[PDB]
Amino acid sequence: MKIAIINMGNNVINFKTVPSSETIYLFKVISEMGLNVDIISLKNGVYTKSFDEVDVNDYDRLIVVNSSINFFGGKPNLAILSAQKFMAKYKSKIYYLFTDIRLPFSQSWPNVKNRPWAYLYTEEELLIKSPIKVISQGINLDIAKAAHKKVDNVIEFEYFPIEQYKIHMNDFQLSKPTKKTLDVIYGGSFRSGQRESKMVEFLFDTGLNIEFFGNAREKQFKNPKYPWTKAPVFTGKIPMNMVSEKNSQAIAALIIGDKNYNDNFITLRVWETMASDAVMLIDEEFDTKHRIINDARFYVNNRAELIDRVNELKHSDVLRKEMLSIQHDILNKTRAKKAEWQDAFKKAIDL
DNA sequence: GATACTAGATAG
DNA sequence: CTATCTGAGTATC
Ligand SMILES: O=c1ccn([C@@H]2O[C@H](COP(=O)(O)OP(=O)(O)O)[C@@H](O)[C@H]2O)c(=O)[nH]1
Repeated sequence: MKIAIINMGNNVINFKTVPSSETIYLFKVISEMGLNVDIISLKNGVYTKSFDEVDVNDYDRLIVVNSSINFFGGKPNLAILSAQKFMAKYKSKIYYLFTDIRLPFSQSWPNVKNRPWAYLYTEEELLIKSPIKVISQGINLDIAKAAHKKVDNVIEFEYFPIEQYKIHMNDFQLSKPTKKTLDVIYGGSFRSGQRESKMVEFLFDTGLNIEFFGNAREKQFKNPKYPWTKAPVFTGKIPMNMVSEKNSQAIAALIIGDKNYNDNFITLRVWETMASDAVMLIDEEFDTKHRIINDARFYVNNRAELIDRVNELKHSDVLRKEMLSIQHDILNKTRAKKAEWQDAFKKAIDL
């Protein structure tokens, strides 16, 4: 049994980019299950073998981390072109890891064929004919199917909480008490404005000391429907392996999601925040039944409630420490079901 | 004539 | 909002 995992549209090297990081963590967690897996990317490297140096059909299973098909600058995107070229030659079922609602599987040929540099490729090279099974991080398979309505070779849909890989890694450990220099923190990208309303509501004009780290930029928030005057402090992106330690600099860390994530997706930040030294404050809309933690104190309905909850936490170390103890305990209860999670993943990829 | 990383705008 | 069209600014093993 030999498994290959690739990221469909991003180079994989280290933890400097989120797409590369996710691919490496998945490679790592699968390896820790006792499976023989290789990451195939553009070049040979510490964690990867090159697309041009292996035979895709030497693998019994081909796992593909989702990505968009974006030819930046209208120019060829080697990551996506090489990945689909690799996928097109595979003669078995492909397992598409659907971890981001914005990234459903799609064919690149229909996009490439109308490009001026189309002559560089052919339908035979890029058209993926293998059947695809979508492993949805979201429990709602109707949303997953709707996202893939345009493609016809996707024949299977199954839910699996992929993002738990963070807490099941062999070397996982909760964050220790950390010096507090921030009231609230949130790390991520602009996500093409798919979450602008929520970001503005909970992170802007709060009067609190807030930091927004990641690839998001102040200039990106310009939708006239979600006005603001004061912004949080935007800082640069950091390696994914350091996210919980970064979150730990704040009294609290925010949990929000895209509309289609509400009561559907559990995201990496839920675990990264839960494991940090920052109290997890969740947007009520994201988890209306409080399935994450059965304690209303961890939930906020709007900006005013977030402000009040944060001040309560700063005013009472006893309360803050109690809540951290609780979220840490809840996380451990899920970590206790590691074997169950590993087995379910194996079955998801027909093993 | 560097190279790597990262969808935004417009139409229907 | 979904389908379709257009195609660059910032950061650097
Ligand atoms: O500087 C940063 C900011 C974010 N992240 C990662 O990016 C994820 C968030 O991704 P995204 O912006 O797509 O938001 P989501 O939809 O996951 O909430 C976080 O959970 C981290 O794992 C990271 O590695 N570095």
